[PDB]
Amino acid sequence: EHAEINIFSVASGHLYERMLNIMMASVMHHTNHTVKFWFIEQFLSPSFKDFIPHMAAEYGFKYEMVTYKWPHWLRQQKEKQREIWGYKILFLDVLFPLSLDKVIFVDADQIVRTDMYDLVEHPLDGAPYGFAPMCDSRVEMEGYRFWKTGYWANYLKGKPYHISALYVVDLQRFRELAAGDRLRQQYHALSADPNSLANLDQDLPNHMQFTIPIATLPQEWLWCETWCSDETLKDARTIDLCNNPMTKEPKLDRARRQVPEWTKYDEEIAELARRVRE
Ligand SMILES: *[C@@H]1O[C@H](CO)[C@@H](O[C@@H]2O[C@H](CO)[C@@H](O)[C@H](O)[C@H]2NC(C)=O)[C@H](O)[C@H]1NC(C)=O
Ligand SMILES: [Ca+2]
Repeated sequence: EHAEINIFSVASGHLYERMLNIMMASVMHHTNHTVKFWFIEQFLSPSFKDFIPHMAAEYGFKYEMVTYKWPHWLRQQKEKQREIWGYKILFLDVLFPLSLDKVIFVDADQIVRTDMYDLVEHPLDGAPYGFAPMCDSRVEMEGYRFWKTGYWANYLKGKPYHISALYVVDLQRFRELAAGDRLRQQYHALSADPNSLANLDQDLPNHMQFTIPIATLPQEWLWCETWCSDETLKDARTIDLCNNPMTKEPKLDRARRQVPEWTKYDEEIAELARRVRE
């Protein structure tokens, strides 16, 4: 459709819905371009869906709910987490109208600190999608970078192992290449082995990057404390909260501690909620 910036996300649970409102507020506080948010409807709570028109009127954004049913032929995922990961990567060509030329996935737990139109304008050199690589800058976490040894090191041949927390999809090129049909057919064949695609949303594009190119985004597009150094935080365009296998610190504790403006957005959205309620 007509918005300059089009973002979709997936959220399941009260905690992720609370963070999704914060992510949306952070996008609008950093851009003057028109924005439309797209929601994978079936995982959201009724209260979240009822509150979105109030967020839209307060922050000045458009929105649309997409309800796409998992195709009968396509191998299902019994685990809700894996089903949600399937919705991130398997249906990019069918979730959005043919008129939409580009969409960006932003994780529900992200904090945006840049004008997202800079990602819309980032050149992809013919790639149907662009992902940031996993950071190598936090050196003390090298033992946990599973992609630097074993299966992935041999498979990648020096190519980056990309994180799936943020990605830009040129829907025109994605369509042109039949990337959706190709990703669903590879997923269907690979998923017959239950050990394959452990990190479904991330492993599938990384696996297919020799035939479905990935434009490797600048590292500054995605900063996560687990893999990225403190020194590179000042250059981060977006901040992602991702699992830390070494510390196992809780999600809300990480959010409040890392990002000074997280509490500001959280309190601002709670103030908007009290204003609408009364
Ligand atoms: C959105 O538009 C406003 C208003 O034009 C911009 O405000 C300017 O902000 C800079 C600092 O960032 C100030 O030095 C200017 O004096 C402001 N101008 C006015 C007229 O208020 C704002 O920067 C814009 N934001 C984005 C992300 O484009
Ligand atoms: Ca995340």
